[PDB]
Amino acid sequence: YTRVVWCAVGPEEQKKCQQWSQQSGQNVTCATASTTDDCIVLVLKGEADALNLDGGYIYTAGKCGLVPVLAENRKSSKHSSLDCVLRPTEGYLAVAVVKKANEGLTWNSLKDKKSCHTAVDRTAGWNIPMGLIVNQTGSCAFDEFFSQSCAPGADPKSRLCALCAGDDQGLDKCVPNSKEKYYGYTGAFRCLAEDVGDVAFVKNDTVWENTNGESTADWAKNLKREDFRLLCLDGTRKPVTEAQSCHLAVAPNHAVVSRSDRAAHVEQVLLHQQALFGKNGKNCPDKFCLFKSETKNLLFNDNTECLAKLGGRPTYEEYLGTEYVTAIANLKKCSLEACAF
Ligand SMILES: *[C@@H]1O[C@H](CO)[C@@H](O[C@@H]2O[C@H](CO)[C@@H](O)[C@H](O)[C@H]2NC(C)=O)[C@H](O)[C@H]1NC(C)=O
Ligand SMILES: *[C@@H]1O[C@H](CO)[C@@H](O[C@@H]2O[C@H](CO)[C@@H](O)[C@H](O)[C@H]2NC(C)=O)[C@H](O)[C@H]1NC(C)=O
Ligand SMILES: *[C@@H]1O[C@H](CO)[C@@H](O[C@@H]2O[C@H](CO)[C@@H](O)[C@H](O)[C@H]2NC(C)=O)[C@H](O)[C@H]1NC(C)=O
Ligand SMILES: Cc1ccc(-c2ncc(Cl)cc2-c2ccc(S(C)(=O)=O)cc2)cn1
Ligand SMILES: [Fe+3]
Ligand SMILES: [Zn+2]
Ligand SMILES: [Zn+2]
Repeated sequence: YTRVVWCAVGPEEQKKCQQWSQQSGQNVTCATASTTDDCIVLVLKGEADALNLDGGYIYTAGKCGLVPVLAENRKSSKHSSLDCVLRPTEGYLAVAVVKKANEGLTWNSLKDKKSCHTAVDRTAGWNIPMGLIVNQTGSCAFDEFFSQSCAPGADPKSRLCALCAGDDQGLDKCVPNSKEKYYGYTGAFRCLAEDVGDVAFVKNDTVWENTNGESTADWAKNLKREDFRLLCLDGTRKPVTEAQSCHLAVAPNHAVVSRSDRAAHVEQVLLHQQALFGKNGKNCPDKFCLFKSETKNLLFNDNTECLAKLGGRPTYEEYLGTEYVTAIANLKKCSLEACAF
């Protein structure tokens, strides 16, 4: 009744969710799916209530009648007086990242290189960079641009999955969930850091969180910020300190979506949940922290300060902005107004 079913994507998000369910006294319970698209389907069927989604997926869900409820809000030097829950969201920077030692690799020489993407249909990892690449080459053959890639969610037999590694045992190669070694912001950046690919399409924060001792994960332990360069659209290379002037776009934050008819109830429960397990929650350090999962970004990104109310009660279109929405529509016509399911 006053109970929310969260939808977890893959085994590890399932495990974190079960802990949260336990700690919440069953105020929250868990449904699990293998993919984000399958979680969207459970929500439409009314078998789950909610999940936190990247902007590219909000666009998928929004066409199907799902609505943004609360957005991820990270720390900011601006609006610093305003409480996190009421502070406007700032958006993240989509960047292209290379090794400094890979000299003379720039935006203009990306053709036939190796690429690392968060997953197909995601903002920084797919929609922004490929949309730019389609526009620039005047071609929809984006599956032919890079020699090899890890792009979780693409056909496991295509070059777009050639670089993906799967799990501990080599199973689940290229699945769009965290069982895939090179899935997500962290996975894509690991793909570049291990020199599997030449370029990673991630966000600004990913580089900072996985370098200079911020991680302690074995692959990231010894990574230094100075060994990385951002690719800018003017053909130039800059230090990772210069992302404000060398990004591909600003992305709308990840947000919680639900069926319109459930939005009010999902909102109320979630606000109470973060009071308990959020950043300064009554139980977070002590019993359970919603926004931690040791660099793995499970259910929520680890850099989330809070979930913020929206303001202007936006539709999914207003939430994403006319900039981003036209970008996705233009790319989607390479792959007609309907829910995909
Ligand atoms: C699970 O949900 C119930 C119902 O919302 C919570 O009980 C409320 O808790 C607040 C403060 O935390 C009390 O002041 C109210 O009297 C309760 N309201 C109702 C409607 O019973 C309960 O706290 C939640 N449990 C957990 C662990 O999250
Ligand atoms: C790129 O991302 C990093 C990491 O999120 C940002 O650096 C953080 O900035 C906040 C202040 O806004 C600091 O309190 C944190 O300590 C910083 N994080 C780390 C780990 O150093 C940085 O601002 C981002 N760059 C831009 C231009 O947005
Ligand atoms: C790729 O090209 C298309 C076509 O120009 C871009 O779509 C235009 O975007 C601008 C700015 O939002 C609008 O003023 C135009 O109305 C759009 N035209 C169309 C056909 O819708 C699209 O934004 C480009 N993709 C990327 C990622 O930059
Ligand atoms: C968080 C958020 C709120 C609103 C919007 C938005 N909704 C509609 C339209 Cl037409 C545009 C935008 C919008 C697009 C880009 C930028 S910027 C300058 O890159 O920060 C700001 C706002 C985009 N993001
Ligand atoms: Fe994203
Ligand atoms: Zn910009
Ligand atoms: Zn409106």
